Amino acid sequence: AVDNKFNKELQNAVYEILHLPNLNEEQRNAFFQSLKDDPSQSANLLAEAKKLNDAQAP
Amino acid sequence: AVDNKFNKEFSVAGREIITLPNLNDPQKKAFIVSLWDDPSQSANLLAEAKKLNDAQAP
Repeated sequence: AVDNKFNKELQNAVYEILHLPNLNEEQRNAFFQSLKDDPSQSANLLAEAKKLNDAQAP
Repeated sequence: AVDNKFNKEFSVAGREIITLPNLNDPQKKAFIVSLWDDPSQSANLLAEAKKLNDAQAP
C-alpha cells in the first residue's frame, strides 16, 4: 500500500493555476475544487487550465 | 457536521499573495502551500505576506 500524496504535482498545479492571468475567479475555483477532490489528476487539471487560460488570452 | 468551505478565501487571499510585487518565488510558493494546507488562516497569512512585501520594497 503505497501512500501517494502527489505533493509535487498538486502544489505546482495549485500555484500555477493561481498564477494564470486569464482565468476568472469561478474558473479558478472550479479547478481548485477538482484538485482538492482528486490530487492524482493534478497534471491533467493544470494542462486543462493552461488551455483555458490561452483560449481567454486578450 | 458544519462544512466550512474556504474556496473563496483561498482564491482571494491566494491571488493577493501571488501578486505582491516584492515577494520572491519561493516566498510566494511557501505562503501558498501554507494557505492551501490550512485555508482557515487566510487572514493571518495575507497579513504576514503583506508585511513581508513591504519590508522588501525597493
